[PDB]
Amino acid sequence: KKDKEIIAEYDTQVKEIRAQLTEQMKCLDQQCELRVQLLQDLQDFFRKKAEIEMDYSRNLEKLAERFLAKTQNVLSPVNCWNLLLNQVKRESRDHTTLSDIYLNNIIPRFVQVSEDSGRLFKKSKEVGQQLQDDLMKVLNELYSVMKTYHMYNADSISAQSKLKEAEKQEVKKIEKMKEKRQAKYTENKLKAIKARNEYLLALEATNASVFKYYIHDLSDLIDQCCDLGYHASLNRALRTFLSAELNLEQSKHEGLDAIENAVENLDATSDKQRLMEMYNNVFCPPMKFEFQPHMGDMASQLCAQQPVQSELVQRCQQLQSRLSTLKIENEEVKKTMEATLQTIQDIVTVEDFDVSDCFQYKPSIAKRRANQQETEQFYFTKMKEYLEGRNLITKLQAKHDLLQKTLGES
Amino acid sequence: KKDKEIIAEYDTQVKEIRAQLTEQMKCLDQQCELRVQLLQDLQDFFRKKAEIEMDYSRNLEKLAERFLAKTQNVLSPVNCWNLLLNQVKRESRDHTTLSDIYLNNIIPRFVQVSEDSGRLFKKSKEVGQQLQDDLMKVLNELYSVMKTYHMYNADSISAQSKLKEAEKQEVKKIEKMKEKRQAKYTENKLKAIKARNEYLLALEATNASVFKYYIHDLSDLIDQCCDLGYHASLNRALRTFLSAELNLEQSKHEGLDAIENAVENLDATSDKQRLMEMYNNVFCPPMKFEFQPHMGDMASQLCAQQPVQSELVQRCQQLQSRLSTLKIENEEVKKTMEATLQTIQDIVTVEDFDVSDCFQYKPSIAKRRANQQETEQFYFTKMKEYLEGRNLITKLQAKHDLLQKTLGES
Repeated sequence: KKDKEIIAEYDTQVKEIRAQLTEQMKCLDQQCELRVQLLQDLQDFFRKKAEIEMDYSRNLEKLAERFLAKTQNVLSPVNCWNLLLNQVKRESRDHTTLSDIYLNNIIPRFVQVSEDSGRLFKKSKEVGQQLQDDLMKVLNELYSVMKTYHMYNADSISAQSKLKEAEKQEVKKIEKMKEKRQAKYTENKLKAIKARNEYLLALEATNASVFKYYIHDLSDLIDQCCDLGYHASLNRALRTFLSAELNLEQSKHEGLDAIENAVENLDATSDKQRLMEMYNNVFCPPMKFEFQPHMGDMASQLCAQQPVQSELVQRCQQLQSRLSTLKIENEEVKKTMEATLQTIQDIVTVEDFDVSDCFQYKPSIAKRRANQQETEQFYFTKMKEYLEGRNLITKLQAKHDLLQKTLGES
Repeated sequence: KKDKEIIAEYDTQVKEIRAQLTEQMKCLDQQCELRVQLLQDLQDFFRKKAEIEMDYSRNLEKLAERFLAKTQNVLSPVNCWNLLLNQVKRESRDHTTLSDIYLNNIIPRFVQVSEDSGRLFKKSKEVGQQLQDDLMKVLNELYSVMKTYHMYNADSISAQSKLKEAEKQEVKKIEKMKEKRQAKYTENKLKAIKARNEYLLALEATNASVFKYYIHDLSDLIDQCCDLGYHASLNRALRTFLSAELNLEQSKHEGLDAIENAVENLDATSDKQRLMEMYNNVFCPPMKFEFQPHMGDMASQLCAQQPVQSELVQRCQQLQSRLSTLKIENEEVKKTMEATLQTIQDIVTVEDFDVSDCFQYKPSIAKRRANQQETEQFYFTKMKEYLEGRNLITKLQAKHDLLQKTLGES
């Protein structure tokens, strides 16, 4: 194994590490450029998004303002409508708020983490550079130390060969010449030892220097970015996003809950009561018509004297025969009416409102609607009958009862 | 109390009711126009809103698509970014869905309830009309019945006055003339009774007819709108709104939860590990430098023979004096470093993310940021010191330890 061959193997191992150290600097540089591109993207994204939310908000504000400008007791369906407009006005405010946060809060942070990543990469490239220059020293320091040993070993091999002949040539003066060869060898074999020890100690230093870079110093260099507050500053910026999103959610929920309440109080009878107590001079029953005596009449009740008692009994009895027969027919019409009205209520209260299938990634309607229209049509027929019937029954029952009180039965 | 005076009081009471009945028809007509105006508003509102959501959705779709088009192991911060783009793409889909529902579902219902309200008001005006015509009959029927009584009472007063004189004039034929006056009075006082009884019975009918309108028929007429499915059809339409809003809420929540997860796994060390195991040919430690024997050298360890043992002990002892003093200085620099790094971490992990005050209806930042920059600056000074120190300690400890193993101590 030759001098120049030993030195070439080591030259290669050193060119390998010199190569590798450059790659690590490229890779560390590429990773910074990725960090900086991402904070640029995050800026662009939140800038656009601010704009998007602001437009949305403005359309919403005009949508409410258009219907609020189209303007005592409030009827249930108007109250839903009012709260449906307040919900819109409120979502508008919220999305403006989300715009102010993207612009005055979230983006400033991305700008800052950008400037910092740049600054702190210069400071890290400097540390990277220092650490690589110091590994390059130690590696090049070994070349010379190897040479010195290689040299003082060539001397200690050459002087032990010439001493092989300084004894083989052994009349008195030849001994004087060969004892200076032993004074040269015991000088040169010491030189070899002293140089070999410096090399064994040089290897110890080289290997230790290499290992602390590769195992410890590299690793600490790579984390240096995220360790100084990259991840932690991201984390705050994103949670500001999530914060803002959660408050919108909550604000929206409070709004829609006021709508659900008002829908649940959709109530016809309360609305009726409120209609009547608004306009009382319109729905208030009049004073009943009183008997109005002519020429100062003395009596003012039914007179069932003679011979009229027999006619009044005839009348009363004939009213009662009709009343009994008419009421039974009327109650039959009333039954149909109510059963028909019921059928309508079952069509109009179908639970068809839940639309969750639509977020999940028939023409027979017209046939049913014709049937509905025909049912309503028939309902009103029977109502008009019912009412025509009830109106006679009302006057006959009235007359009959005045007679019955007056005459009796048996 | 006169004939024409009794008839005028009743005429008035009847003009009062005739008036009132007209008002009720106006009020019922006005209420329909309000129903129809509201379903027009609700149509206009949900038509516009569909448009608004569709625009918003389109801006959102392009916002994501712009960054997804800007495109092995994914580093924590990119993963947040990817999920932040998916959240946007998903809100876009959802708002399109909400547009389809407003247009293909909610508005069709309002259109239908509109057509129905119109149809069923014609049918109700007809019932209103019937009921008012029948109350008008009964009221006018009483005029004549009052007159008939008023008449046959004028006859029964006049024939009882002329019988006062038919007895006061009472020689034989005058009795024959006055007994036909008693035959006229007992005919006319019967006529009065028969007419008065028809009037007392007419009042009974009138009052009963009036009361069933005012108390029962009016009330049932006013509800007739909301009873046939107005409120119930509103209710379904609004709950379709609330349904759709709840699924958006839910879909959005699932999205933002994937962001919160990815923010919570922002992790520098995992990212480091993933960086290194991507590019292993770059971070892998090299083969340690071996002792390379020259000319086939026999020994290959430290030679601590004579006289070199005394020099090697001198060296070892002097390395150890420096090592002890340098390490203690280095550990001091290390301490400052770490305490300075800690200070940085406390600045970068301030919990400032919660923005709820902003949905609720300082310039000293630059001073703190200068202080941060100066701390980072000082951190890196001490690091460069620390490292310069550690690099000598590494080679001295290496050499020393090879000596110590070889020689001993005592």
